[PDB]
Amino acid sequence: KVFGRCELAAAMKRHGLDNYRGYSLGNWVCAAKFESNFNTQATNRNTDGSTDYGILQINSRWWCNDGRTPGSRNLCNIPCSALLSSDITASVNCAKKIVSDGNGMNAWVAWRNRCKGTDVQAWIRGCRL
Repeated sequence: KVFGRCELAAAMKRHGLDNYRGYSLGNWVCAAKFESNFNTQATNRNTDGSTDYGILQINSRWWCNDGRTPGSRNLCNIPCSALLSSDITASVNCAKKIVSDGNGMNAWVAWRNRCKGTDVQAWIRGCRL
């Protein structure tokens, strides 16, 4: 599924991401925009044997198990295919873990390069939440 900006904002809101660990909802929508262009089926296969999965491009070395990645830790305790659903629940639950496992939003390269230092509230401006 390819989400709309406001649709995604509301879904993330329903799942508790606004002000999760101090990160306002627009940070999360911004991160999804530049990680996957809001595509729940996005995959990026890395040359290091890992793969980035789903709307938040969660990586298979640390966070989910795809059975093909060396040094896999599966800290979200989920198969990576759960992150490719049209329902964003598994991705949000894992994203919460990624912040809770001590790193902040700097875990998402697209967030740090394209959202940090910008007006992230624009990503939810005009939306019904």
